[PDB]
Amino acid sequence: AAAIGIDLGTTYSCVGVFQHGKVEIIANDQGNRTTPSYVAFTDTERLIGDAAKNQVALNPQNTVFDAKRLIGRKFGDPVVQSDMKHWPFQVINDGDKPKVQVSYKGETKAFYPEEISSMVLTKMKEIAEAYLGYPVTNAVITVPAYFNDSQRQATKDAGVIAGLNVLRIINEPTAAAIAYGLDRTGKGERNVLIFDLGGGTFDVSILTIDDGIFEVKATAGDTHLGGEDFDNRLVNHFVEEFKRKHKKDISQNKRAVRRLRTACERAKRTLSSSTQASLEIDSLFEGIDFYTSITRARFEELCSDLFRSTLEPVEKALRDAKLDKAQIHDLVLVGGSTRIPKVQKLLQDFFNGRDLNKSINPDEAVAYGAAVQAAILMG
Ligand SMILES: [Cl-]
Ligand SMILES: [Mg+2]
Ligand SMILES: [Mg+2]
Ligand code: NA
Repeated sequence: AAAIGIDLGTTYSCVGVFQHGKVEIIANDQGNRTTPSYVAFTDTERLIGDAAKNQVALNPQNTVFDAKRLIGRKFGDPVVQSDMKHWPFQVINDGDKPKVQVSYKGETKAFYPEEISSMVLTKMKEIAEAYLGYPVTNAVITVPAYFNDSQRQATKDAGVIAGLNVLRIINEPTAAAIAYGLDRTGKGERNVLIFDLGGGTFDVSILTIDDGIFEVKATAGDTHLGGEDFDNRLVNHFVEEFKRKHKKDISQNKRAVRRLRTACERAKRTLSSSTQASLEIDSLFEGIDFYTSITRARFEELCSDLFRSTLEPVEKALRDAKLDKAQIHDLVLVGGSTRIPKVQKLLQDFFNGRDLNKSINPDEAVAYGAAVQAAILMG
């Protein structure tokens, strides 16, 4: 039995397995190689993954996401106090530990963050088992390099709840470096910068690698900058466009806004490979359909400050690591938003034309590395 590698991500998760001499990133039942980190509770069912995200506009108070922002934290942590203000589900305090409180089968129930993440992990484990054809019992699970002992412990506990023996909790930028084989280097220090622009967070890490030993030299970023912020710029643009065209403001209709948001995420993805995207929503508001388009250049304008902002954490990490640009051996892209051509241009330009390691789909690199490491640990 192979062990699996799981990237338990803030917004999406991904699972890989090393077998027959290579990594398989595993597609779920819908054919998607990443799965939303969402769990929903209804009057009759518990939904996880695509099925949960697919009904988030219908059921916002009982559809849980962003559990990774709570996991391992005390209730009175200022992060928890701040983040809770912008979620539609309830967070409660049980002995200075946060729980998420929902309605399920008609009864109010509350769950620790590690229970919610265990449900996502169970989904990822079941995606792997369906592909492998046998039960999986061993996994490597990744976490951000900044996670503390409690956050690591809670993630490990999520895995155990899901039925996994957690071989190791490893850092996300480490896993991304392992995916590209950068752990194989011999004696002599190499400096690797991981530029990880995810759905909800932006992490820059500088690692040294010397004869397969990793050290974290610097971390920088913004825990509230990610692809969803670019989607939000598109949403606001289209709310204004709908207003100008129909003389109706859709912005306080939470369902309309959530549905436009999901369509802007699709459009954003399309714009990484095409120079325009068509956006066509049935019955967006008061039975009015919204068919329009946006160009890549217009999208870039709408996001220009946010894209530029990704370079200051690179500068800060370099300062903290006491390195010049020229001393970085490898640049590794992680996170779906690193597919955006303007973001690649900004980073490569800042590095004076250096190559970017970008051949592994950047949504999958962390899982890919976790899978390699899980197989090493097995063996
Ligand atoms: Cl699935
Ligand atoms: Mg990630
Ligand atoms: Mg993220
Ligand atoms: Na993060």
